[PDB]
Amino acid sequence: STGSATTTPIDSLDDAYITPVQIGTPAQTLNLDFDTGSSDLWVFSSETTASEVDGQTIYTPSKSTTAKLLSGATWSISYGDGSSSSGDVYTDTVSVGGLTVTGQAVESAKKVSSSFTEDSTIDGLLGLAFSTLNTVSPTQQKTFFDNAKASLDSPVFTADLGYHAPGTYNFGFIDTTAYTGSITYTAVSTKQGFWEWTSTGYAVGSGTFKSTSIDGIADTGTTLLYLPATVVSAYWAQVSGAKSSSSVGGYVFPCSATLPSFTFGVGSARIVIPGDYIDFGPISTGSSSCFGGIQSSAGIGINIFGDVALKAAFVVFNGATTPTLGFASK
Repeated sequence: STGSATTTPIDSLDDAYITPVQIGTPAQTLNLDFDTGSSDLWVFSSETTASEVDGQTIYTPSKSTTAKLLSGATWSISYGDGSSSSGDVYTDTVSVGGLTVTGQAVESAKKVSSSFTEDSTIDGLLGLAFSTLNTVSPTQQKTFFDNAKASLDSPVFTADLGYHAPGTYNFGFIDTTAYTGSITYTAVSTKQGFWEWTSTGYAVGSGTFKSTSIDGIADTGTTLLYLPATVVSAYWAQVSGAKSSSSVGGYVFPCSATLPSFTFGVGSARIVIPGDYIDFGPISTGSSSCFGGIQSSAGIGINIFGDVALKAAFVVFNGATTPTLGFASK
C-alpha cells in the first residue's frame, strides 16, 4: 500500500503545516500537524473543555461506528515550546491520503494549553517520531507510521514541505520526480526516540564550508532551525544590524535586509536554505524589526532541523530495521 496527502502552511510565514486526516466511520476529516518530533496522534474532540476550543474541528467518537474506548488509557504531553495537552484514548480507523490503518490509537484531548486553543487552524497532531516516545499509559501505543509500516510497499515516508506553498507527505514510496540529483542517506540514532542524525557542517552565504559535526533532529513539528550558538552567531554576523534580543527571545534583524543563504552538510552533499526562508517577518505588527529563522539551541539541549531547514529539501524518513534519513535538493 501507499498514501499521498498534500500539506499546507497554516499562515503566510509557514509557521506550521496541516494535512487532512480521515478518522472514524463515517470519516471525520481533521487537519493535523504532522510532527516527526513527537509520537502521539491527538485531536481536539467532543471531550475537550469547551472554553479551550475556539474554531477547531473536533472528533466526536460517539458518531463513529468503529470507535472503541481504550479502557483505562490516558495520555499527557508537553512540547519543547511549553505547550501541552492531555486526555483519554480511543482506537479507530485512520486514513492519510488513501492509506488506512485500523485500530489506530486516537488520543482525545480533554485539556489543551492556550497556544493550541489560540490556533484555530490546527485540529491536533500526528506524531511520526519513534513509538518509544508515545505518552499513552499504562499501555504505550504505536504511531500511524509504525502501524502502517508492514503494509507499505517500502517502509518509508517522505516530507516535501513547501516555501509559502503546499507540499506533500508520501507513505510507502519515494517519488523520484519530486527532487533533483540524488538522495544522500545518513545514519540515525533512535536512542532518544527522535530522527537524530549528524550534519557534516555548514556555510553562510557564499562563504567557505566549515566541516564540523552537528548532532540534531529532523523535526517537521518545529518551525525554525535551532543550532549551536557559535554557528548562529556566524550566520547573523553577516547581516548588518542583526542582534540577539533577550526581550524578544532570539535574533532579530532589520526588515530592510537581504538575508544570506545557509548551507548544511549531509555527508558529502549540501542543502542550501535560501535567505528568504530565514525571514519570519515583523516581531509585532508594523515593526521594522524582523524575527530570524535560525536561532540558538543553547537553551534547548538539542539541535533542531525544523521546517526552515527541511523545506529546502526532499526528506526520506527510512523506517527499515536500521532507520536512516535521506536528503535531496529539489
